Amino acid sequence: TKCYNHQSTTPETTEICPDSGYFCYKSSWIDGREGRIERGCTFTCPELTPNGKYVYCCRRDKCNQ
Amino acid sequence: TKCYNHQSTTPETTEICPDSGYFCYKSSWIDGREGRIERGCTFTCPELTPNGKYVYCCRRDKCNQ
Repeated sequence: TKCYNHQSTTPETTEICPDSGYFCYKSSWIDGREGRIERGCTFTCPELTPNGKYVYCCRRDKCNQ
Repeated sequence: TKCYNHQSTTPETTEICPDSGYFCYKSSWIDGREGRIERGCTFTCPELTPNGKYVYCCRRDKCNQ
């Protein structure tokens, strides 16, 4: 799998995941008042933290824009 | 928190979540060849299993259509 891995609204980048068990994720949260997004490869979908807005985990190449 | 809780393509239904540590999810997976969707309230974001297409966890009312 290939996934986006750029943070927030930084310029788009991709990474090729380490193995076939990986999928993509996109996680958005508020830190104090500041919205941020993390993107990348993972083999496990992250928990939605108390200040998290959403977590999206998806299997298909570049699904996590 | 009010989340959709209808399965797959059934008529929309909602539920009001029990406690404050609750958010909504939508989970899409394949059972054999058949696509299925589960929606509802949760306090933990579901794992994306090998047969899953995506998991989406979100906080806003009706965010998980």
